[PDB]
Amino acid sequence: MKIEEGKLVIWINGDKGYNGLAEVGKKFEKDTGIKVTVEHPDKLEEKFPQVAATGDGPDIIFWAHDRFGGYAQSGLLAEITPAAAFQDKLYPFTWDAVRYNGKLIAYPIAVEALSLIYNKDLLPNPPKTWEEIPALDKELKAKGKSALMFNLQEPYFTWPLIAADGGYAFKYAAGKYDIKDVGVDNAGAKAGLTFLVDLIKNKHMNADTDYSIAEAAFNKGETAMTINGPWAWSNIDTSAVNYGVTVLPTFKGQPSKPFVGVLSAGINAASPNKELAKEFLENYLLTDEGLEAVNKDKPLGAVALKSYEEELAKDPRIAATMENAQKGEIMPNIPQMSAFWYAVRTAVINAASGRQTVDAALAAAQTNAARAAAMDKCWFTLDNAHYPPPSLDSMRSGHPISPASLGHLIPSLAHLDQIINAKAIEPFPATMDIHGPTIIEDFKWNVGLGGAFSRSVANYWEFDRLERYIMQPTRSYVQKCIERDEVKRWIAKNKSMMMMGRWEVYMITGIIVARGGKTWGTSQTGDFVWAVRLAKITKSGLHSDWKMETVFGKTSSFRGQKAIF
Ligand SMILES: OC[C@H]1O[C@H](O[C@H]2[C@H](O)[C@@H](O)[C@@H](O)O[C@@H]2CO)[C@H](O)[C@@H](O)[C@@H]1O
Repeated sequence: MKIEEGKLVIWINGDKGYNGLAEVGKKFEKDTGIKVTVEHPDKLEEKFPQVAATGDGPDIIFWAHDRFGGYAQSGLLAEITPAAAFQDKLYPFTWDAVRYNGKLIAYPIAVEALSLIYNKDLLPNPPKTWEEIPALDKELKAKGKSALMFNLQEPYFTWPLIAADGGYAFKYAAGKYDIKDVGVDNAGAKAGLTFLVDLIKNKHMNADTDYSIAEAAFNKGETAMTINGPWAWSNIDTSAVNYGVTVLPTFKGQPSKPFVGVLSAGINAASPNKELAKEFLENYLLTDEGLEAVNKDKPLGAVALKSYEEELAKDPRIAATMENAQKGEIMPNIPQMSAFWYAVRTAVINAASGRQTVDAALAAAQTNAARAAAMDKCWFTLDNAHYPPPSLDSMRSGHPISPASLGHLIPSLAHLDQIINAKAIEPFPATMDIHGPTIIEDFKWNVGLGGAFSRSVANYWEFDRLERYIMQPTRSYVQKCIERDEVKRWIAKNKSMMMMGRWEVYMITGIIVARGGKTWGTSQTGDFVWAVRLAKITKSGLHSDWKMETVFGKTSSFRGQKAIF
């Protein structure tokens, strides 16, 4: 489904209640006429940043909150603006889970955590410790069953055992997550992963077990236990298994520490239906009846809406979910969490199969997570210049004064003195929002932009803040830009035959303003555009429609500047 004004496209993982969500979308369509298309594509948490950059993703994306901070860093999420009356309807804990740089960047839906699900008929008294599971599996293999089966392919399900005796992702200190203090290869994490590998080495579990294998085995009554969240309860209801939901087993006397996720709905920063999305999420989904329809499809856990949460609070399965959640930790939403998960996923798979030892798997995972890096760089400093920032009022004016303002078309970064569309910027359509000012760095005079800024600005200490203004050009907006007389005449100045039917232009699609308040004076202490983001618009020939992409890494020219961040 293609995103378009007048419709809503929603992405939600295939294990959630997407049919119940679609029913809420049908009611929204009945009242308003706005069609709501719900989809559950594979690997949506990885597809979203790619398709959202191209402006061809969903209007609303559902996922656990850990991914949304990385989306917010890239500016892919619209800041949600709920009234105080609506914020009072949701628990403050859930609002805190969807906060990035102080701003709310998603609507919290429900708190979810892993629990131990056991067959009350096969196992009337579940084991309280991980250590007693081998002996239990031996007795259950004698009766034609197995003790425990759960998804060994995703680190989300193995992590509670890994973190039980001291494993952790990123240490929280000084009010921040220290991305250089990873606890993936410490003694606690080694003991946890070793116990898991020993369970496989002793044939108590198979390292190839995934989500489908474990769900089918438990719902058929072939294994006495599994580990899963509330979304899986309804499938067990359909089966003939009298099941229970209780605490995860302890390890070395310590409780298993599941990573607590908060299912959240973010709004695409490039969506042209932000008001429709806000209306659907606030007035239809985040209601007793919208959440009821979703929860009846696939249970959500402890929902964020206080009214429906109080209604479901008597459910003992929710109480077990809350107990495991209290014994665990909330997931960080820092952008490095994606690298953390990939590293731990590789480590568990390589240790469970025997490809690597536990020490070698976790050591490589520690390095890859702390070396998250790979932050594809698209920001170029404006060297040998001090361009004052454009006022937010003038950015939509069609003729901003500063050369470094959004919408300006330049031959190259080295030719910011040659604005092609100077004072003739094609009007931004009402769908193209300018996202900003976004505080990306609070200066208080390694990690952060302080090093790049201090190395680039002689009077760096005289500025306290960096503010980002981002826009995303649409195909139709660029088509109107390249059809204006200023661009047509600039293209027509070509004299070469090798460039006939060929062109390239750069559009300023992002600015980062330094806010304050060799010998330099008062002019250098004033605000200025420190960095810019560019989109390269190119037509390669007659039979090729023009393409556009954000300039990453470096620019292609003589003295091609390198992207600092
Ligand atoms: O396994 C790594 C994975 O863990 C979490 O994803 C969970 C998700 O939160 C649950 O709702 C459920 O769908 O299981 C998933 C694991 O398969 C993280 O949210 C995710 O970012 C991470 O990749």
